[PDB]
Amino acid sequence: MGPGFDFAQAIMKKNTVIARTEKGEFTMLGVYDRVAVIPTHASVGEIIYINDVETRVLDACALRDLTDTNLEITIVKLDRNQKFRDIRHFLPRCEDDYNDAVLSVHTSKFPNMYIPVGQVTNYGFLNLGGTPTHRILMYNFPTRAGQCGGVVTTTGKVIGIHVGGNGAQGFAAMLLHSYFTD
Ligand SMILES: O=S(=O)(NC1CCCC1)C1CCOCC1
Repeated sequence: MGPGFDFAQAIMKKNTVIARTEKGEFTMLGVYDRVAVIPTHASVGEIIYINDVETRVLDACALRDLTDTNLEITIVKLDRNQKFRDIRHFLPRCEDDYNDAVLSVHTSKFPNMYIPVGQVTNYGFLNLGGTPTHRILMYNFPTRAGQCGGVVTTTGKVIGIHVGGNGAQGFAAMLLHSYFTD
């Protein structure tokens, strides 16, 4: 409907796949080459389904900060025959607050879904499902089951992936450029 939705659509149409693990279907963001991200609670194994194709996992790393605290981001390298468009230049360098963000989801349950969530707070610490978690962004939208892995964007930036909610607020794990240096 507007330039926020335009940026979000451009990321969904070229940089997302549907990932299936034993713990469900997730929106998965492809970042560059065969490297993608997914919430750590997806419990990625040796094999994953990518758009319903059996795919070997070449590497999977559940990220933690240098306090050895959960970040809820798993970086996956896929044995896929095609590279992602490189979107690393759209990743923020620093922890920050944002205005006017969109949460975008693409699954069998929620195809072509876009939610204007508004203001995003650098929330920081969250007890996420019992797990102490750092680098959490918060938005005041009643997000539901099925939105985990959803991409959070502003006009110009890919800033996080949806990882949970409390019924009134939704929470995303930050994406930072430093996670994807090579
Ligand atoms: O400076 S950024 O936040 N991150 C870049 C990562 C590689 C070089 C800088 C950039 C994000 C997109 O909007 C314009 C600013």
